Amino acid sequence: VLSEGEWQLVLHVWAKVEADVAGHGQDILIRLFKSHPETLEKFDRFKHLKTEAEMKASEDLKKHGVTVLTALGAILKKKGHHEAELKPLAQSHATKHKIPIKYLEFISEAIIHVLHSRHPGDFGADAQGAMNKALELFRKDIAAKYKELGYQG
Ligand code: HEM
Repeated sequence: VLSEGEWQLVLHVWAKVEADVAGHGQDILIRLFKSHPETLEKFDRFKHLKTEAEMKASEDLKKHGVTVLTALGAILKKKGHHEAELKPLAQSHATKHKIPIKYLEFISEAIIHVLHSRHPGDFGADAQGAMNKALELFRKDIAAKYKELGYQG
């Protein structure tokens, strides 16, 4: 479980992410798609995007960054008591979208990367470790739901 101090470091930098959810969402989805191209295949709606320039110019992809970051934000603010927020997400990413857990690791590493570039002063190693611990909790609670549904993997 994160400490209260750890949750504080997480929510403090998240409050900065919220000053521009759109730009963050963009960078994060683009970094995911460049680093792990197999991830982009899972979206019929973004599959036609071939370059970074194309991805940067797509209003829809930017609309979907907002969506994803808003969902994650609602979960972060619960500081671990995220049962009702996490249940729908896992059911859908397992049974409808077909997203292995590993990809959830990839997107985590992208989020950490982008938070670092954009918020150095608020994202030292101590905030880094705290954010990692939160995104592990996330992915740990999701995996247990996947396992329930028979999709562990
Ligand atoms: C922080 C982690 C992530 C969050 C919070 C997140 C959030 C969401 C939300 C809120 C939706 C729309 C509601 C729904 O369909 O359940 C969604 C849709 C989707 N997600 Fe994720 N997601 C995450 C990770 C991923 C990853 C890593 C992949 C693929 C590698 C992925 C693939 C999908 C697909 C294919 C859809 C449907 C998109 C569309 O066609 O409109 N998601 N996600």
